[PDB]
Amino acid sequence: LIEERLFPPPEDIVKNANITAYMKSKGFDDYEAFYRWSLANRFEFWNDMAKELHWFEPWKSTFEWTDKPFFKWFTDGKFNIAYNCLDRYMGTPIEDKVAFYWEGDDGSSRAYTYKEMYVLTNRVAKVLQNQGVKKGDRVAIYMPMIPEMAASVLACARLGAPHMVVFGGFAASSLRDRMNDCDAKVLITADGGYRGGKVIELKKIADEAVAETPTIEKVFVQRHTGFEVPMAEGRDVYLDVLLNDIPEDTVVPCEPVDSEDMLYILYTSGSTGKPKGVVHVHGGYAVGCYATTKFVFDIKPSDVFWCTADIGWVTGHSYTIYGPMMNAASIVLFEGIPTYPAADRFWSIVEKYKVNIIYTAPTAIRSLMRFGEELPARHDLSSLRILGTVGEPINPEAWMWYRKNIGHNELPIMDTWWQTETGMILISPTPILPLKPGSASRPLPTIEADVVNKDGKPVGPEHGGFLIIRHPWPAQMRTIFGDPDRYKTYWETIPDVYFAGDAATMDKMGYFRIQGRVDDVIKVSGHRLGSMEIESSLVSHPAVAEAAAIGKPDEVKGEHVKVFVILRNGVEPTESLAVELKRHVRTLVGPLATPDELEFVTSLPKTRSGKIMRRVVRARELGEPVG
Amino acid sequence: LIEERLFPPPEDIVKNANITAYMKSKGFDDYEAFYRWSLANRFEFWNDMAKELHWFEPWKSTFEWTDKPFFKWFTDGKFNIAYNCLDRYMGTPIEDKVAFYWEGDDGSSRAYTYKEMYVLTNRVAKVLQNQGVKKGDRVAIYMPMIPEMAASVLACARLGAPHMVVFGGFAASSLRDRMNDCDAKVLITADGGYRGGKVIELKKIADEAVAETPTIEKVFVQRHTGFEVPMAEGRDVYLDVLLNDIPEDTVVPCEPVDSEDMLYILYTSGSTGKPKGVVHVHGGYAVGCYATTKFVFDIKPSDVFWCTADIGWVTGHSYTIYGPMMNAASIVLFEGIPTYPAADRFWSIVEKYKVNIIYTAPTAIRSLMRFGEELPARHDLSSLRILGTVGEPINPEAWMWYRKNIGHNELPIMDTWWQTETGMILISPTPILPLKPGSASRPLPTIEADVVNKDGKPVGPEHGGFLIIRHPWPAQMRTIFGDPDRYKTYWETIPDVYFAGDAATMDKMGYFRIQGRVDDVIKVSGHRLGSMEIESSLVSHPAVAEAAAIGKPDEVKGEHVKVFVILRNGVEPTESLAVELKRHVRTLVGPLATPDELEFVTSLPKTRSGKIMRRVVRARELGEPVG
Amino acid sequence: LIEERLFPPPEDIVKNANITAYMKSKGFDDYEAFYRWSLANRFEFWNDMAKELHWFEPWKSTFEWTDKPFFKWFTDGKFNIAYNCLDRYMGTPIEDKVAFYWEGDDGSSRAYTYKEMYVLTNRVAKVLQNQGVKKGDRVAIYMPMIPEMAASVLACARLGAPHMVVFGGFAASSLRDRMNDCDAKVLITADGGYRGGKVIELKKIADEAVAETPTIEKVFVQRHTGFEVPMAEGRDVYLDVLLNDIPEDTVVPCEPVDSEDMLYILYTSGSTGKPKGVVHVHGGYAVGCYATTKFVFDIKPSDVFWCTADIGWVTGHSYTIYGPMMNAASIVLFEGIPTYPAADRFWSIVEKYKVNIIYTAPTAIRSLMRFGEELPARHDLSSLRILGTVGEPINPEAWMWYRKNIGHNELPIMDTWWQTETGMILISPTPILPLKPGSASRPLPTIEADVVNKDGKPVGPEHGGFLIIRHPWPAQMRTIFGDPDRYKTYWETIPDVYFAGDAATMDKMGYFRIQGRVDDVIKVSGHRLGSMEIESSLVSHPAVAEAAAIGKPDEVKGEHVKVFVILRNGVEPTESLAVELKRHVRTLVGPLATPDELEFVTSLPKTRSGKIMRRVVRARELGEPVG
Ligand SMILES: CC(=O)OP(=O)(O)OC[C@H]1O[C@@H](n2cnc3c(N)ncnc32)[C@H](O)[C@@H]1O
Ligand SMILES: CC(=O)OP(=O)(O)OC[C@H]1O[C@@H](n2cnc3c(N)ncnc32)[C@H](O)[C@@H]1O
Ligand SMILES: CC(=O)OP(=O)(O)OC[C@H]1O[C@@H](n2cnc3c(N)ncnc32)[C@H](O)[C@@H]1O
Ligand SMILES: [Mg+2]
Ligand SMILES: [Mg+2]
Ligand SMILES: [Mg+2]
Repeated sequence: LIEERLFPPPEDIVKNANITAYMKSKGFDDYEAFYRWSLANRFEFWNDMAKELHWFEPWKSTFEWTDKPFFKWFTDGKFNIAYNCLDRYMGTPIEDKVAFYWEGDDGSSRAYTYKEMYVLTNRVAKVLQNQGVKKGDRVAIYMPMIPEMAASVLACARLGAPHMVVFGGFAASSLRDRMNDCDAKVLITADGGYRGGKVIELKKIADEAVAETPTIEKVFVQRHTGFEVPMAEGRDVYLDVLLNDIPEDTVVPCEPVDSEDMLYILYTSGSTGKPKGVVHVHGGYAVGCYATTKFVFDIKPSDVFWCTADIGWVTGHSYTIYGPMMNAASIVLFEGIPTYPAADRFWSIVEKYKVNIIYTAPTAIRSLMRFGEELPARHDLSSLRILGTVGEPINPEAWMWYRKNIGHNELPIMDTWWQTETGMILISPTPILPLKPGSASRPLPTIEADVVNKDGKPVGPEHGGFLIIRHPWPAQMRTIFGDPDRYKTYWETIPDVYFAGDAATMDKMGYFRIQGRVDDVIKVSGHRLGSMEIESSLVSHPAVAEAAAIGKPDEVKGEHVKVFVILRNGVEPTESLAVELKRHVRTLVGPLATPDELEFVTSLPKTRSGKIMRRVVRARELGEPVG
Repeated sequence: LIEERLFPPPEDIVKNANITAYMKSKGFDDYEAFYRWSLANRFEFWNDMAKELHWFEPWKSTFEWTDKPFFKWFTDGKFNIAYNCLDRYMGTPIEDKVAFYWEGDDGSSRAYTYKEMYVLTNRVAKVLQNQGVKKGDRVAIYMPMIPEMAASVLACARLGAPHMVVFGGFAASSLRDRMNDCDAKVLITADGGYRGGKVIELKKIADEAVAETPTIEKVFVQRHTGFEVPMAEGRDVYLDVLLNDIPEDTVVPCEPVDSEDMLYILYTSGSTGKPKGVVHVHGGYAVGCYATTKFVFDIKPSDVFWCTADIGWVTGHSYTIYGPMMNAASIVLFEGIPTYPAADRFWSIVEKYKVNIIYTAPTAIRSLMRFGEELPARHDLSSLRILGTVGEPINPEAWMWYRKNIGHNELPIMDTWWQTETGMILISPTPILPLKPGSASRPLPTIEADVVNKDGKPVGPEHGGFLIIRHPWPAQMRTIFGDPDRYKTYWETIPDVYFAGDAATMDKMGYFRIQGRVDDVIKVSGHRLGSMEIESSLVSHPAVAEAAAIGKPDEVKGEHVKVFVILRNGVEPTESLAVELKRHVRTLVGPLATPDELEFVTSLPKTRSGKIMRRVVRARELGEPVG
Repeated sequence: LIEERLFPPPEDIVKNANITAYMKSKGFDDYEAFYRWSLANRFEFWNDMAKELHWFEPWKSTFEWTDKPFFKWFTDGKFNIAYNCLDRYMGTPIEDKVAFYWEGDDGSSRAYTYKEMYVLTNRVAKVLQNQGVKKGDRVAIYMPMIPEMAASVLACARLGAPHMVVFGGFAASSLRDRMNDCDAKVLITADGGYRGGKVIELKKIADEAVAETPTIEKVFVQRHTGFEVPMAEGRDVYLDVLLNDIPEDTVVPCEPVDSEDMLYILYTSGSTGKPKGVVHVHGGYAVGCYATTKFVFDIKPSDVFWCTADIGWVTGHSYTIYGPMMNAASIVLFEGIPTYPAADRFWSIVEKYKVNIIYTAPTAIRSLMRFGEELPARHDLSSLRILGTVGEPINPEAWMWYRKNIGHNELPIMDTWWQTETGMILISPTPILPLKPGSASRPLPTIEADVVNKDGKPVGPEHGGFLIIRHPWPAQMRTIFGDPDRYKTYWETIPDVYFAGDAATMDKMGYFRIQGRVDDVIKVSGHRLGSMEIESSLVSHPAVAEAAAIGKPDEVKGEHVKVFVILRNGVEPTESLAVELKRHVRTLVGPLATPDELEFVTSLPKTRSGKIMRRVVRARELGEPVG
């Protein structure tokens, strides 16, 4: 019933939207006709978008294959994404506009204008530059959500040194593996972070990792908690001590890099035992994050924007830092969690900063639904004009709860589908589309999405199949670091199209619904995990011979992990062992990837080539639906 | 599941039914074949029915168009419906049969034979006649459900003076508007009525209305409560004081009117800000109410019949007064409500009068379901042989509750579909049809119902569409008073067919299901309201600039009204204001039309011609289903 | 959702299964292809199976019609089923293997090897032989589930004297009617049995029955309770007193009977007022019970097998005694009920005997589900490797409960469809088939099952129809005792096929689902009852003129019986009368057939030939689904 209902947009949004203005300028009033034009005229569209940014040197060609399926956008353009986030606003009124509204776990707070971020980034860039960081060097970042995280990312960008951010919830093995895969040369971290009134010991974990990372030449430490932490002479140095000798008027000019020079690497979990470094580049990634931010979230000059995702994930890269800053938004940056000091924290933040756009995750919404409708009703949320969700299916009851309690039964919900590999939102409503609960809606301009069978034939309306995209888009990953074969499988699993690894349906009006992954990827509480990487993290333990990890449905977390463990012969299979195996995973990989359930078995299903048939494991537990 | 089950009729009803006997006399045993004959031979059918009543002069032609789409039945026949309800039973045994079993709110009671109603109607007709009432004059009636209401209606009928009954739950503006639209010359009312042990102040409300009704020359007041009420010298006079000088043997002969002379006007809420006076005429209306009563409720000489509807609505006109009296039934007339003194009141009444047929509303059933299965089980209900429901969809759980607790899992439920405009039941079971929960079943004889799209093409089994009727029937309204353009839209929205304004489905066996109105009509607790009339009743208030009224689903009431109100700039939008706006509506229009929910907004959706797009308002709140 | 899920078999069962080995030996690895071969080569299949047993003389022809639709299998073969259950294991290691693990109601217990059962059966055969029992004589058996029941059955078999077992829950009229229909010559019974710590007075009931059974020449009484019971001189004699004079080395050789000589009669309830004696014969019945037991339950040398059914029903004949003993299994025999002394009794038994295969009824599972997941978790059930259910639909929630709590989310559930008339399982999983909850899966080898309309046309995937079998199978009944016309209706209701009297569906993969009986059969708590036999048991009472019995859905019992009773005129219809009528049924027929609900009516629906239209009775109560 409820999923098949259409909700028309509120008053005043359609006539005023950014998408409407761009549509008009090309002669359209209807999204469907404009969309069809966008397929036939994709270069014109992306040229128009690219022209709204600053280029050091113009491009020759919008798009081209290099060695299919590798490609490029804005060939020979010289660019720096950091110039479009900072420098180009200097000497204009935007310099005094707030860029980041920082909000600490404990309720402390501080606002940073574009000018202040410009100055702070310049000075951090100088510190990195004096240590020997230069274009092409990888800079690892393991930080809590504080202004110096944002400044470190943009400082790397202005130097042309690709950043490699590791989410602060990962433990030492996870951190070590990511820095060794990409050969990071320096690490930027903090003494610690706060989550729910407790200290997270980032520096201690960083030590455990850096001891087994031979390329790390220096560790820079933000003094955030102020606790006494160990500091190796020579290697480890406090940022504030170095910044003391860097004047307030210091300028490091942006490095004019090629549009195809690396911006960052972000490790994502996949179908192998090792995470894959997705590589994004300055030019096309900037243009895509810019355009999607502008049209989906309808950014205007007076908007305060808040995306609740951590910067350690793609959503925080694209839609907390780069896309919003390129639209000159005022951006909320929050260090803490939804439930501390109490479960109305998000609604305090919205009221305090008069947030206009909130982009959050269903995991947060399902969490807060448990605490009742009274909590958000205690705050003034009338500043909100657009809501958004990302990362997983939002079930209809949560969508209704969101729209009712946070949106006063009026506000649109932008349910955005995309992935780390895609760089930008690809399938999503805009403010002009009528909404269906649980649907990501129609593709964005130029995005040629479809649902096909294993051979590439359209399955037609209302049938399930594989979600594919038929033509590159500017923000797509350009390679997987050190592993181009892994990149090619994305375009060569189904001939000539990009394979998302998601099941989907398209209904009679063209609205897409994403069912979930067709491979070994498991989403727990919003976080992407790989079955085979979890298995590895258990097989490392002396007690364990083999392991199979599956996802099981969970009301709060979406999925939880269960692992079937074969122990070495003779090992007594106890509750104490289960606790110990969970600790092993929690202290090496991190809490986010700790199994909730473990079961000890004496055999597992295997193909003849020795691989674990995970589908059979899951089917034995849960059954397999026919088709 | 449950809605798709077929329940065969009980023991002994099929062989004994009135419909079976009429079928046999034309050579049929199967309803489906008889029905098809009834379509090809509709004039024969209606002639047969008309011949069972008394005519002063016979008709020339069964049916004819005058100026299509106006038409007539029994042309040039001279008739009086009151003669078939009263006079023709005098000098026969039916004169001493009970006609009305009156039951007061407080449990007092009195039985009136056909002879006693004959005498009482004659005497009230004389009072009206001495005041100057004559054929064609409109007589307003605002009364509680007491015997003098029935006698006033039939007295008007015998004089040929169309009656205009205003339901006693309406307040002064509603009463004033109805009397001014039709230029009523006298008003018949009461000092007050009782509902749930409380006095309803009818005379006080009548004063407020009559002060702004310039055509009212006289107000006749029944002394029902006996409370001291104001009485303007000259205008207002007590009925009992006038009847004191009217002897017991007084006779006013029936006026032999044309079959097409006005019988009554009944204001119904529609798609405009003003209610519409549906005009019914003596001859075809009598014949239709007669035949439907006979076949659907299977009236026999020993039956006590009870329809729980108020006479202020069409159901009380057709199926409390005229149809039952023309079948010579003994009829229950109840002043009160289902829950006073306790929620077993209806079942006390059934047991007390050994009711054989009960025709009630789903609103009553849903109300009583709340109080448990114990209440009806405390009474002997074994006198019942037929149950009936009208006015709204009965959901399957309520149908089961009805059939189980009131019908001992045996009795048929006649789920009758019709409307004020149709005069008589059109789609309904008879005792010979197997029943489906929530289905109005097959059309009655001669009724050519179908489900079509906007152009008039059949949609075929199992698909939703517009319910239409293809050929007039005798009891249909002949016009809308003072507004023939409004009448014509009924036949010219879809070419050449009558458009009900209801959505419906027809299943594989021909059984119809009515989903609900496709226009701006809202049913609250059984009562028909118009969105645009509710809006008017708010816009009259100084605080309010504009309003949009929508229906929302409600478990007890079926729908409830919510109104979106735009206030004049500067008006503080408070809870006190909401209470005050509800009072404004309650004290002018009446409780039945008071909004349950009010929300203050600053804008509403409009077409370019300035009209309120109510569908968009509702869709924003509830969503719109696709199709 | 849940019913459409496929659950693949666990680890190690497919490669080791008996069915896999037989398949391989004919050149197959896939069940579907093997199944098709089994249809084209049914005689080869059944010859292969028959060769695994001992024959005194070989057969000439696998199958032939005699007078279609009567037929025979293994024509002219000389055989004795008891030789394949006992004698042929003597002088081999199987002689010292446990045959029966007997477990008393009170927790007492005793194990009997194949040798001990051989000796005990021989000695009981001698007692029967000395009394004058010989080939063709009918021996009635009314016993509790004790070792002497098993020995009495096999002793009859070795003498060639057909047994007629009457379930110990039946009362005297039921017992008398079964013995008079087949002219039983002796009765074997007990002083009493125990159920839930209470004595069931079998001997007292046997007296009431034998007084009206003129052919009974002798009653043999097992001393089980040891209570003082009446003993008529001449007729009634204690078994233990006779066995005292029968030496331990006594041998009665098996009678080499024709493959088509009667093995037993088992009365089953049908569509007439009298139960029907289904006749099974030694040869084909042995071969079918042998093969189905081997392949469905995958019996191996180390298996302990437990079927919870009473031997008084077909499931206990085929799958407690004959099929298991012919596979040389160790078999659990339990006297008691699931809930005494507590509702973990079944799980105590599994743990105590390390049961490997459990074959039980949904009635037991639905019963135990009421007591929570804690009870089975208190016992070690890890010995189980196969679960099974029979006799009625198992709803998905019960299937899940079974698989989760008893099967640790791994074990296959063999949902077996068959009937008394079929002798053996016909539609069922084997260990190699992926399972669907609530589905009986695919037909077993050579069984040509299909779903057809009333004329015999296939209805095709996903449509409901009549379940039929197209070609005989070895264990099918050969006749109905004294009533060959009743047998012929099974093959002549739908031309040329066997009509099961069940509705069914076949899905896209060929998996069958059995909805239920299309006739007047009612299953209550696993027990097959006939509407018309229940009616008879009420009409016998002086108060009652007529009766109609229907089945109504019941959460615990599956169905319960409600009876509509017409009383003689003048009889006061009271609660005391209802109690008395239930007692009448309980004390003559038995508790298993006592109505839960009785309603007194004054008329019932009848055809013109005077028969009760039960479908109309049920439809009036519950509705009839359309189709
Ligand atoms: C941005 C992000 O989440 O990136 P990433 O961590 O790489 O995960 C990507 C996978 O997330 C799932 N997913 C993302 N957005 C979704 C949405 N709106 N509706 C349903 N499923 C959604 C799919 O399964 C994707 O393939
Ligand atoms: C007699 C009366 O109610 O007249 P009225 O007040 O004019 O209302 C008429 C409207 O009522 C609804 N309606 C009436 N009977 C119904 C029924 N049996 N099943 C479902 N809906 C039913 C439809 O929506 C009609 O068009
Ligand atoms: C063995 C036995 O029960 O014999 P019997 O007492 O003669 O009853 C036979 C009737 O039982 C029902 N039935 C048996 N097994 C079933 C199963 N697995 N699924 C669904 N219904 C099943 C059908 O209705 C049969 O026709
Ligand atoms: Mg290991
Ligand atoms: Mg106003
Ligand atoms: Mg009798």
